[PDB]
Amino acid sequence: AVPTVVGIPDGTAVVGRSFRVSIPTDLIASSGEIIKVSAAGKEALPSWLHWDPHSHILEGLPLDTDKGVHYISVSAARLGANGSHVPQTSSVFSIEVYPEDHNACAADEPVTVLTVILDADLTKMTPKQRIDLLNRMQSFSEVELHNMKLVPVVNNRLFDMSAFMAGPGNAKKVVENGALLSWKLGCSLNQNSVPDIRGVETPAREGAMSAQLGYPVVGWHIANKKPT
Repeated sequence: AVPTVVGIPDGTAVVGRSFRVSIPTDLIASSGEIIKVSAAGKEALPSWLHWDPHSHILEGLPLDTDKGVHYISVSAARLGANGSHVPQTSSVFSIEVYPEDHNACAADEPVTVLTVILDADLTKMTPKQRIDLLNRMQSFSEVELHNMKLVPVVNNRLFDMSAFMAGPGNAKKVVENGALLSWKLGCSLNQNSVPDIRGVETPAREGAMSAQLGYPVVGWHIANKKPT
């Protein structure tokens, strides 16, 4: 009757960036043991996380308000002939969510970012829905899921007056607060140095992009930002 304890390393996350980690369920559990993943001392996971029982994947997309350390408890329980879940083990680790940062361009060299304005509200979306949205943007951005940023609109600014390239989407009315899905194109680029973006601009205006993403597209723009 020698019980085994499993340690899980602490994780790190960044606001607006996808987060996904594999949980070693095989070590924590055995043939007939039920796995439970949630915030330590709670029945549910933090609002930004999602647990996939069959793939053993803890994933999510943190908002500015999820900044901080989150203690996640993974426990294994056995079913009693009575149907009652008997606590057997429990490993606990944390995930620190850093402020909108991004874990490159020469310091003084601004980043060329392509942004897509969407008529959506991240606070009204489950983490899974936030992940799926990013996933659906790959066909157009040609940038891996973990390399795209997705954050809410602030102070109702649905545009960047400093963009040197921009185009319209399919939406005529913006109903939700709005969301910004962006990604890096290069360093200190201009209209000529920028790659071919027709694959973004065309679908956006025609409605093919919104049809794939599942949300209306307000427009897109390309601008150079100051490093941080």
